[PDB]
Amino acid sequence: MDAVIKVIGVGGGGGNAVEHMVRERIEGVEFFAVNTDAQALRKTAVGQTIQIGSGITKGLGAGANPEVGRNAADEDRDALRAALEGADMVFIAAGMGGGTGTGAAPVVAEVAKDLGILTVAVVTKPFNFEGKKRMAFAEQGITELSKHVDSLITIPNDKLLLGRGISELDAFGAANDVLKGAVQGIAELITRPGLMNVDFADVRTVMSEMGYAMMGSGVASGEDRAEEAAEMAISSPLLEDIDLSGARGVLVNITAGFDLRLDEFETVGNTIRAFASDNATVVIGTSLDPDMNDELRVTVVATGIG
Ligand SMILES: Nc1nc2c(ncn2[C@@H]2O[C@H](COP(=O)(O)OP(=O)(O)OP(=O)(O)O)[C@@H](O)[C@H]2O)c(=O)[nH]1
Repeated sequence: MDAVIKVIGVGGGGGNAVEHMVRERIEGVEFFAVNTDAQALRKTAVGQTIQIGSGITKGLGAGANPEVGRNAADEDRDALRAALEGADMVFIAAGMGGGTGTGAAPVVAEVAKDLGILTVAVVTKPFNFEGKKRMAFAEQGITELSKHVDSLITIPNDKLLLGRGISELDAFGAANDVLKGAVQGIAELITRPGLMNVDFADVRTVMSEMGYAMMGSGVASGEDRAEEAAEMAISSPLLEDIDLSGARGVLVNITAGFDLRLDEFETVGNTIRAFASDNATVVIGTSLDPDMNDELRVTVVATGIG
């Protein structure tokens, strides 16, 4: 009777983000890597892999065009459907701007949508330094992805992060952490509830067919940890341009250890409701992380923003 939650990394960037999720852990989800790149699929620690297309490139540099990723996913739509069938929720992670993520992520999303599965995408846009062509590919793919998902969180790499000692691996680590934070913050309300369990219908109510979304998070310890974590999440760099009262939905995850108090649940809810609209749907849940002592995290997902 447990929830079935699948997290799909599409292409190299998305596969890299999901590999980070595997290393850092998200409780109770199943991880998949979808890629045209057969070598990436051999190397990945992600437990389930799905090859799309033949895995043989028919032209030098051809794999950078989103049409190749789209055509590859379309050729293997049966394998995508068979992997997704039976899920209660699917997350799609991609770095937009390449050929595979950009082109194949909207195909994966539509397969999930057509199966009736609540589908949330968490994707990045390329750094400005990657050039206008990749940015144009990324934005065109986000237009297409937005037609096939219930909620879309778009993280511009330019907003997150460059200087000495910061490698390319380090630069994408920041994006990986945000993508993980969004997937973890939503999924773990279902897979590892604390004293106030959210009901999945409430997750569906604030995420199904909602459109654009954005996440912020905060963490605090001490006597006032609950209000402080919530205030930090609302003031997070990703929510700075977003008024929470313009969000048709708000989903909130309070994560902490065994001591999470009902009065802390009430405090967080009071804080979030102070910022949210009365003409919206608000959902506050908790997750239990037995390894957390003192610390309390609040993750806020504003949905239906525009
Ligand atoms: N999080 C993360 N993002 C990456 C990584 N590498 C590249 N990106 C970003 O994701 C975008 C797409 O890059 P890739 O994923 O490698 O391209 P892809 O979708 O596999 O498609 P192709 O390589 O063209 O076949 C890039 O333009 C970068 O902005 C990575 O290792 N981790």
